[PDB]
Amino acid sequence: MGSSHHHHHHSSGRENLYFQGMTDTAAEDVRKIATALLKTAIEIVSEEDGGAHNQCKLCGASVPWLQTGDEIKHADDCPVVIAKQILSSRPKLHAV
Amino acid sequence: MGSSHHHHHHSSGRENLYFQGMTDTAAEDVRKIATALLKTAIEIVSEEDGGAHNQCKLCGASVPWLQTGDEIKHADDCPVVIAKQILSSRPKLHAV
Repeated sequence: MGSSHHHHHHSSGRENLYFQGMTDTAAEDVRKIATALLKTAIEIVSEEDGGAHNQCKLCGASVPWLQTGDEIKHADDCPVVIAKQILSSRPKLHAV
Repeated sequence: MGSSHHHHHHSSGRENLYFQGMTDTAAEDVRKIATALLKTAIEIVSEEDGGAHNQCKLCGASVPWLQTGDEIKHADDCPVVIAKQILSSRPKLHAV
């Protein structure tokens, strides 16, 4: 029993909602593509003088490239930011 | 004598669920992310053994630099497949 202790979908079915079941399974795939943002989508745009700027290709992230970079600042007018918040919220298991 | 004057599509009352406006906007919000993460995360690779190629970040989609955009295959192992499914949501490509 148990099954899900280190698996990415045992099998499941299809033809129900947009994200397979979506009532539960939606979060897994959504955060996966959202993580791709940090994977390679985020990078520095080159300067004209001789340097760069730390910017998301929209507004999902932006800050002086040599400033922290850990909690990179977000402009919430961009749909890229919601993705960050989704994966930060995550499915919560409340137990003591 | 006349037809419409005010936009009654002003109804702003989406449920406060997991995926923000999870009822119909659920598909919208995620598609926003999928659309942005695709368009702004494509690197054009210049090859000395070939030429300039249009290749998406995770290699999940590749198209001639002439850019057709619509007709592009899918790397089945790459999470690009689900991203496409989300941002498209339209009956296209059977891909056997």
